[PDB]
Amino acid sequence: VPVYDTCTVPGSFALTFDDGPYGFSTRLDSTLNAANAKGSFFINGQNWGCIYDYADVLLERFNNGHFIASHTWSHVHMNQGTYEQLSHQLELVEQAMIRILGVKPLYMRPPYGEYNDVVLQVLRDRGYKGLIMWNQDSGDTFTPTPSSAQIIDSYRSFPEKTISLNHEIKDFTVDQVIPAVIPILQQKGFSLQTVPECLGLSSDPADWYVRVQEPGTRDDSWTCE
Ligand SMILES: [Zn+2]
Repeated sequence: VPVYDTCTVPGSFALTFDDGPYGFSTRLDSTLNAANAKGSFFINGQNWGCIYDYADVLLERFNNGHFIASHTWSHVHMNQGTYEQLSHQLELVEQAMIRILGVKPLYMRPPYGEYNDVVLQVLRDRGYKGLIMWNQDSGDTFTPTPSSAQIIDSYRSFPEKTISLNHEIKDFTVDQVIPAVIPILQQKGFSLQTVPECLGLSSDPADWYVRVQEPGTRDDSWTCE
């Protein structure tokens, strides 16, 4: 399983978001969609909300050509887990995407950027095609936290082919940073692409997932409890 941290397509730029969806996601996606920009989303199952409660956002996101990938179920320190626990951690997210969207993800990003040989082996055994890291950090979860103005200014110097880490769970990222930096990056000639496209893999969204079955309808199984 390859590890990726930088784009390869010239002029490309990957805005990525961890820990979502969240109560600001419809706003974020509206902002991206209005600019024809595509985001990359590494979602949790049960961390800042139960993924099943975000089904409507996930569906809009999925059908609008944004990249959705796994961030584990419980946002675990993956280096402290056994093969079996990590497989369960991935499986539970797969199951939620199968029920809501009809598909399994083919990519993932480890929480805290922590991974080891056992993680890569589980990814390989479970059919994943890549582990996606990053090469620039917005800082939006640093503590103390940079101001929006400071984060926006850092984005003015991120070079082409950046894979940028952001977090959907920070209100100022959705409401201040991303509305300001989309024009900065697009106006200077960068193409705001998903991670798979920016890596020269496919730009067709269907290639980022495994079709499993038709999406389900909400029933009593759509729960993190
Ligand atoms: Zn995270």
